[PDB]
Amino acid sequence: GPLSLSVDAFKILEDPKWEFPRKNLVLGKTLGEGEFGKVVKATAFHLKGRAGYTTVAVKMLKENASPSELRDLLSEFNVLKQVNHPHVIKLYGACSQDGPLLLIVEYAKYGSLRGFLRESRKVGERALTMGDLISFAWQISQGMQYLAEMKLVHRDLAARNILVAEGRKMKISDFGLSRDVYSQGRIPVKWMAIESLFDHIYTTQSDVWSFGVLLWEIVTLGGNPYPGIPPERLFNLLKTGHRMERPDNCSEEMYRLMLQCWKQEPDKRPVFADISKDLEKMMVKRR
Amino acid sequence: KILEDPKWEFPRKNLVLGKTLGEGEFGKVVKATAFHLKGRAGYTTVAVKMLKENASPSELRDLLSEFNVLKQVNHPHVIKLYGACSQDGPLLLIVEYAKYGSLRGFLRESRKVGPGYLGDERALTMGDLISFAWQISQGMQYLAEMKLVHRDLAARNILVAEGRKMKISDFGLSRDVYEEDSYVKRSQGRIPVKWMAIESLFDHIYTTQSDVWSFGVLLWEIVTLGGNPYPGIPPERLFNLLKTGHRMERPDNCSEEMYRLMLQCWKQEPDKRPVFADISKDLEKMMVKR
Ligand SMILES: CO[C@]1(C(=O)N[C@@H](C)c2ccc(-n3cc(F)cn3)nc2)CC[C@@H](c2nc(C)cc(Nc3cc(C)[nH]n3)n2)CC1
Ligand SMILES: CO[C@]1(C(=O)N[C@@H](C)c2ccc(-n3cc(F)cn3)nc2)CC[C@@H](c2nc(C)cc(Nc3cc(C)[nH]n3)n2)CC1
Repeated sequence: GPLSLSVDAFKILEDPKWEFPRKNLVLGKTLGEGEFGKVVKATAFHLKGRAGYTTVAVKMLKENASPSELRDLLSEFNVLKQVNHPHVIKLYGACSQDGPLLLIVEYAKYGSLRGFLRESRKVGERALTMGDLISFAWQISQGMQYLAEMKLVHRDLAARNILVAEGRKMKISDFGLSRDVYSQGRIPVKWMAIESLFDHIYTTQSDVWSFGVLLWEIVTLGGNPYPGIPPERLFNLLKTGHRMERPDNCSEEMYRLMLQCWKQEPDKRPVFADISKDLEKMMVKRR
Repeated sequence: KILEDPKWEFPRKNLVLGKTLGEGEFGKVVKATAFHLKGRAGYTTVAVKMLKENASPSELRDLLSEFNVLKQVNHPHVIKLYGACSQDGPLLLIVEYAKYGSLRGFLRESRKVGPGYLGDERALTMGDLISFAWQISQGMQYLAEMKLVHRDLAARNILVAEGRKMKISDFGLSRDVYEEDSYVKRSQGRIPVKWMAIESLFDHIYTTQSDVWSFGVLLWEIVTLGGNPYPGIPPERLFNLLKTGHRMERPDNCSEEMYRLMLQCWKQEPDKRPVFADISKDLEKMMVKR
């Protein structure tokens, strides 16, 4: 079937460009674990023609992995080969010839955005300003603009899936559900667009909805979307035009931007260029 | 939406939630108590399955589907549904409480907690292990008769109730097969590779005979007292390993007869595997001959 064909392809040593010798990777501490995989910090010797050791993150599966988890890992690898942008997590390669499948990616020293924010606190505890957050959103929007031009739909945009690198640079991560636009879903209900929920449709404009949820997570420094509303009742609330209210410590201009990402009609949402543009304008205008 | 079935709906105010017995990424099982449950006077200890805030539509759909399936099935070795609260908030599924937890959990504890395995409800012999497998085969026999495929048979998905009685659980992945005697779907499954029959892995086909393969894995689990299948082999290696005809070795605690039954469960051709009624008979014969 499709997976056996991808696994067999992958285990062929064909593209030397993305195949990294296992003996030059030294796995370090576990950065984090799910039910079916984990991320581990590592060092890689002579990665991509670089001197000495480069610190990397390594994604791998656990023993109880399903075909679904193996397909998402292989899918992520196949997608990140074609992308390069400063605010998208970089792929360095994979180990496909000795032991388990390992994906080698860019290390971002600070972890997930959601974590980084929940550690934080706002100011006019780690201290962040409105200019900081707007910077964050803008970085993500630039990365999303780039993806949308390559006609990639990310599907899983959320603060849990953005990483924070040195210099507080944002890296969009977790491409295992992405699809090249050019069945029941596995994206959490509370980040999905109404047409995704009712019609199982994903487009860049459903990424723009998810972006509005992610915007809300930023300004609330890691809040949980629609608190006290169970995922199962959200279908109905949204269909009748309820949305999250304007949060505390959030401007009228930011909130408007949010609400527009959540228009029922995908055509009436902004595109990522407009979202970037709004953010560029807010920042010059706050100096 | 979800259509209230009064036969099953339970008053939210009569349910009290306690500790988390365990959790995954998207959901939880919690220990609970239910007042005036299905006629019983007073409180009854039960277990409740529920979603977390990050739930996906697939996870909702699976919880609903476990609810659906459980309404139709009734057997001594299938976990009993009591009801659901599906109206004034989160969907809660109310099921029988099995006090020893999962089978894999229970067996792994008997490695270290005396009197342990011997050849108390904690003293275990090969005869007890044969019986646990037989109870499960009977429950699977009944499910196959009801035209279901479980798909996710594993020691982690069996519960151990008072009297060490086996209860098949975790019906979120089970599917009806009345037309065709198979369930197929185009996308990739969410059952762990190491329990999947070969034709499920390669061809996406699930039948009672792929549940037989998974039962075979479960037998190896049971005889290893909760061992991990294909120890140290990466999951993606199973495609090649299985198609080149390799199978797990006979574990040290296992009779020739028992291992023969396992290997029969893992025949490449699904028609060459025994059916659940044959498996139950094989296990009966083993039990009585000692
Ligand atoms: C959200 O990411 C984390 C997490 O716990 N994820 C869990 C839930 C998770 C689920 C599934 C799988 N899978 C891995 C597979 F191959 C398949 N699934 N791995 C991990 C893991 C890593 C993360 C992290 N922390 C720090 C301090 C640094 C850091 N740097 C990174 C991480 C990366 C990729 N680059 N740089 N990452 C912290 C949380
Ligand atoms: C295999 O089940 C356990 C487990 O950790 N399950 C995890 C992995 C898990 C994953 C997904 C979700 N989801 C729940 C959803 F709604 C959807 N997913 N919940 C839990 C949770 C229950 C279990 C347990 N321990 C003891 C001592 C008793 C006990 N008794 C029970 C349990 C029941 C149902 N009846 N009686 N159960 C321990 C292991």
